[PDB]
Amino acid sequence: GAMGRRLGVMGGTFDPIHYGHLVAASEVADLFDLDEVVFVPSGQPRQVSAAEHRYLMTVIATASNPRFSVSRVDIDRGGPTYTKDTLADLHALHPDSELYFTTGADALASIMSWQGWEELFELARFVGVSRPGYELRNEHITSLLGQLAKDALTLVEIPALAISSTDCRQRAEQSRPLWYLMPDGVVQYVSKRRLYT
Amino acid sequence: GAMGRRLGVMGGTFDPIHYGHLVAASEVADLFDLDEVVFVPSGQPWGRQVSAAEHRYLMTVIATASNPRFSVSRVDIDRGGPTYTKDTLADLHALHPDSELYFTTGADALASIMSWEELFELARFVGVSRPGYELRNEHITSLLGQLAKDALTLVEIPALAISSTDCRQRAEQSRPLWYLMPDGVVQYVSKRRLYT
Ligand SMILES: NC(=O)c1ccc[n+]([C@@H]2O[C@H](COP(=O)([O-])OP(=O)(O)OC[C@H]3O[C@@H](n4cnc5c(N)ncnc54)[C@H](OP(=O)(O)O)[C@@H]3O)[C@@H](O)[C@H]2O)c1
Ligand SMILES: NC(=O)c1ccc[n+]([C@@H]2O[C@H](COP(=O)([O-])OP(=O)(O)OC[C@H]3O[C@@H](n4cnc5c(N)ncnc54)[C@H](OP(=O)(O)O)[C@@H]3O)[C@@H](O)[C@H]2O)c1
Ligand SMILES: [Cl-]
Ligand SMILES: [Cl-]
Repeated sequence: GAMGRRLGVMGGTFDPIHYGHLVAASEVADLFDLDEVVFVPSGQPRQVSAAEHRYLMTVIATASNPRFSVSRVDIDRGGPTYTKDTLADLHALHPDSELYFTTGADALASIMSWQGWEELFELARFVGVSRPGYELRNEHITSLLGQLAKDALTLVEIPALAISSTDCRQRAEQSRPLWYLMPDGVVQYVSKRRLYT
Repeated sequence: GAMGRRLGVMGGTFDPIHYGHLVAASEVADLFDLDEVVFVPSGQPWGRQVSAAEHRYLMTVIATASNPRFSVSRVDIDRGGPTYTKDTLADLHALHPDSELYFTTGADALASIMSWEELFELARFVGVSRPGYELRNEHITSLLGQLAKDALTLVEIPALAISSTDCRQRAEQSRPLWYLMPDGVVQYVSKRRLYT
């Protein structure tokens, strides 16, 4: 892009993926002049749907966008997902790109608290996304994340993240419509495979 | 439908239409077992600046085309003059004489319309709101009064966090509209340079 080779890495369980995630990816790509956003469904952790389901929904959701792709690195590694391993794996595939690891602000707080912050900032820049008013509801998480990272971490508020996977699962459970919360292909996957019933 | 012959009427300016509106229509259709939802772009408002009616019509046609349960009506944009919901309802009642009409719009707008006794004989009213929406006091008391009497329904729609105002701002700021609305609407806004 305008600032050199840059790759977004959208880490999440994606159970299910929804337009909130897709809007967040689009926003972060625009904000940081990213060339591509790679969606990386996380390993098995509630019990999340089987990995292949979450992979396929993400493939279906992102297929039409030339600037989105999906990586199996976390689901195929085996065992729990450590963001250091995700980033190590993607650096090896894209050694000439700066990595921008993107996930929910709550998850970013967990990653940074025990994963090994200093080694993480060697591998990537970090982007935490949330619904608006995150800083107001989480004063101290926000300021602590800011102190640790400085220029390497950025928090971004996305109105469309009012759409949550938790709400989508409940809608599916209750047979309420998922139309226009996610692509029809994902609505149908959820329906066809009976995911949250 | 299961609760009777029922038609949703989604009233709004739709400048632009976005997934929040489509989600809201889908939700209200489910809650009330509506057979179909008719989107009715409003007439030009009577210093508020709103895209030409044909643009708002075409965007709403593009956005709803693929859904068999959605359609778009020109009654308000073709009537001439300012839009009075009583006229919208008279026109639609004439076109769909056996349907009970469920007029659905933003909670703010539903409160504005109620400055109503004869309107409530013509349709059932549904206000849709985004989480955390802050109403002016005059609208709060209006809505409280009718809720107190079970005379209308309010429904929270998380996807209404997506707003037409924020869409126009994104377009003005050259920020992406992808996944906030269908691609055909993103492209319409772009091709016609709507919010420059
Ligand atoms: N020690 C570690 O390194 C460690 C620990 C925990 C998590 N993680 C990583 O952090 C990422 C997030 O995990 P998770 O989804 O399981 O967290 P989570 O606890 O299910 O999500 C926390 C919040 O973040 C949102 N969210 C998650 N991923 C998102 C994304 N990419 N874009 C926007 N919003 C997102 C969630 O909304 P939705 O439910 O709507 O998605 C929720 O509001 C994954 O890559 C995971 O591997 C790493
Ligand atoms: N005297 C009257 O009879 C009278 C007076 C005023 C309004 N109205 C009618 O009220 C309706 C709304 O008018 P307007 O669009 O000009 O109001 P508005 O002031 O542009 O909308 C107020 C709020 O309602 C939301 N909204 C509007 N229509 C919506 C819909 N169908 N579904 C979900 N959210 C919706 C808007 O969000 P977005 O910006 O994201 O859409 C906004 O947050 C129209 O049918 C209009 O004809 C009638
Ligand atoms: Cl006119
Ligand atoms: Cl009829």
